[PDB]
Amino acid sequence: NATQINEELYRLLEDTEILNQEITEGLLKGFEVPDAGVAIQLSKRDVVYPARILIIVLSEMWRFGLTKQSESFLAQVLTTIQKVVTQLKGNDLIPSGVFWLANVRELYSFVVFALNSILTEEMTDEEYKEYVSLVTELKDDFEALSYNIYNIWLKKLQKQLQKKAINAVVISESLPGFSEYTMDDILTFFNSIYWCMKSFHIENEVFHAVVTTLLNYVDAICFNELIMKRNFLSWKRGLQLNYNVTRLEEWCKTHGLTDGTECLQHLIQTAKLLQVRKYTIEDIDILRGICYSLTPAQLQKLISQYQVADYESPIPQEILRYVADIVKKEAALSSIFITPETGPFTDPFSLIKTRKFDQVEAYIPAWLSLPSTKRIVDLVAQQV
Ligand SMILES: [Cl-]
Repeated sequence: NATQINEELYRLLEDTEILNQEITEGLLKGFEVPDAGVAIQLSKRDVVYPARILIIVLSEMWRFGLTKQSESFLAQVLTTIQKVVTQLKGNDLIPSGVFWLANVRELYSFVVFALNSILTEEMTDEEYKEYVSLVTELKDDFEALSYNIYNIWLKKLQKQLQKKAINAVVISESLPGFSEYTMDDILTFFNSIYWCMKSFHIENEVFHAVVTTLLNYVDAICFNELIMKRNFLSWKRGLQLNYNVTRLEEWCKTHGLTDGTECLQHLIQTAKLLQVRKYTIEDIDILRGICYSLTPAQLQKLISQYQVADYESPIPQEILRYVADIVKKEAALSSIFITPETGPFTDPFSLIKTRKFDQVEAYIPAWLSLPSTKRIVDLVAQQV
């Protein structure tokens, strides 16, 4: 009976005390991410199950005109999701962050869809006014949420790289003995971003933005460490740096990026500088063309700090003064560090068309224990 289903639905939805607690503590804070990787085939419903559940609840509240209940519910949802992303850390950081990006994108896409449906197809006409106004604000709130959690997450990713990439790129020996975190750890990290985004059906533009931002970041912070080191830069260190950096560049090539080489140019060009001949004037003129991303002052620091090995010819004084003169020259034509980009960053989701919404069957997973929420979804499902 439609009326009995409607009455029961109505009482479930007006009882926001019980419902908000279920949603915020059980569904949102209690989220479980599905597995990601090469042999994994996830349906979209396994990835965005929290968003789809929220969408069912939300729309039922609107259908019954529980506009005040929806506002209460939504404020809790917005706060909780942002809070959840703020608390992400450790091994879970990449999959949980991508998970929440997917879900907030699904929510935002729904609201965009609902707003267009309201304006196009659709009890006081002044209540309708307040309604359009509510959904419009909700669209802005989810846009802000997406931006916020994208930036919160991306900053946490940068810090994990500040922690690992410097040791892996600059310090760890690709050739042990030649001269904690290794390039393998760095590759694992970027692979995890790749496979979580792939498996969780994330739009490729977003993958491009995230990884380009992080590669530029690795480039800046590792370069800055390298250029301060005064008893370290040498041919051997250059060969090892080459092997570390090339591995990251080759990963970029097989994982959809064509601009990875451009993001790593300061590291790549430093490795070259550390390896090529630095003995004649022409050597230096050639080196300048190879190192087109390095300033003369940077060339000078790197060259003047270069450490010759036993049986290796010293860099001649003639060449050191040539370089110093190129620096004093270009100075007379009016930092050595690269400023790391720390944001905030444009939300790459905001640049692409939203998910066109096809109405999907009411579904709520099995490990969940959400009595009211599950009854709502079951009752909605019965009306179909
Ligand atoms: Cl992973």
